[PDB]
Amino acid sequence: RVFHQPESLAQLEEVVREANAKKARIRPVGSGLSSRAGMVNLALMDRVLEVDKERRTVRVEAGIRVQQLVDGIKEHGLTLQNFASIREQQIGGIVQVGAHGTGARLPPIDEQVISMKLVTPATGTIEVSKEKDPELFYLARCGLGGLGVVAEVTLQCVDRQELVEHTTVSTIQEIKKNHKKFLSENKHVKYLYIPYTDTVVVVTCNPVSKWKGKYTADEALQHVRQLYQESLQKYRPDVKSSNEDEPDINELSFTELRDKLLALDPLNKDHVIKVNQAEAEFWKKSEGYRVGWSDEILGFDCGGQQWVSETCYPAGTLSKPSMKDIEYIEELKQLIEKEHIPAPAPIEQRWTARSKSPMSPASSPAEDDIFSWVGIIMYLPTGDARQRKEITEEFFHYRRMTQEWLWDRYSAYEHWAKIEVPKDNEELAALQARLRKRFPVDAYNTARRELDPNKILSNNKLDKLFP
Repeated sequence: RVFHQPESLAQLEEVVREANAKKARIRPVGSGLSSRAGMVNLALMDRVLEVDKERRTVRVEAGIRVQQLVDGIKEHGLTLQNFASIREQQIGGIVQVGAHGTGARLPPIDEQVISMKLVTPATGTIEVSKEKDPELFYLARCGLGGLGVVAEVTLQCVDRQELVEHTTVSTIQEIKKNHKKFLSENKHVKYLYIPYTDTVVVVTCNPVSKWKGKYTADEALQHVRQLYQESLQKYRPDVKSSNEDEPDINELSFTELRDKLLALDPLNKDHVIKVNQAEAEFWKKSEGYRVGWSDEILGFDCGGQQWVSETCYPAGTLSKPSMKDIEYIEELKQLIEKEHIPAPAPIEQRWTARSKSPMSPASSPAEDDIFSWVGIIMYLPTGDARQRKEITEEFFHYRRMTQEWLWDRYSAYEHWAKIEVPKDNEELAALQARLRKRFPVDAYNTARRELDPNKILSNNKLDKLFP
């Protein structure tokens, strides 16, 4: 068991060079897709190197966390273009898996990278950009951590702006009439779908005007707090001798209440339907506006454990949306109800512009191509490993239904951070051929063999995805 924690680029280079001579194996921690290999952690390479206010760019070591980056460039009037799930991830790993936010004209995070430093086992450290080995630059931007350890990145930033977040409820039929307007006139937009109900939550975010500038929160949580009591008295009849066998349920957020509610019987579709109908009623009483800075409006703060499958599929152009992003959801909600899947809320739908990284699920040679990202979810309660196993079993069946009935039809490919390798060799061979028809696997494996001949930077997952 060897552990490495280099504090600088020079120490990381020494680690990789030392492991290449001994032909040993190293495993970067948070640098790509998730043993005898030595662990190399980049958490100490976390400093902002350069901040160009005039070009609105920042150069950072790749081990820095998103929140640390935002707080660093905040003093210079700059912020990040988009934010993915969790500000707790290192920037190098976020880019290497092609993470994304939402916004039909905003591209994924890997497209925000102007250049980077690649520490390769064979050729040392190389600097790549659109003018320095651009073929390798675009391949390695969303390189899944296989072409080398990303040590530094230069990011294109934008001005720090206050944003207005608007939350409304609607329906699929009303959304289909305003979809083209919704995607084109809003900087950020996402739809939150609630299985077994017709309620759709629409969230938009736009910069505040530098000129211009219903139900109480307790009123909206009332029916959720009492449905929990009716469930806490129905499923566990030997509990709730008072409200004192559990901390005060008031001052719990809706997200924490939903987690408590589902945990009482998460695999019963009848109970999940009741929870989802309570959620739809909560959002109906939660329309309104919020104002914050882009990082605190688009960032996510302390959720929980959950299974998520997110896929990326083309949705046409802003000038001519194919409307297949909505039709995918219509068929998905149909499958859930046909198969009685106990699917909780929300099914999250987001959009991005294209990426020029060929390994990105949103890659396209057409600059105006837009992509829809849809995530299905099931929540995992902390506690009994037995119930966590049965929820996991139900989730992989839930995921497999979308995979076998939807993905090939909509040209959908899974987010690299969420991709799961199948155990059956029949499904595994099909996945390898499918990825080979969408991404340049041959060019990818060729660069891997050249930059790492001794296979020091190799995962079981990468070797299974791209044989």
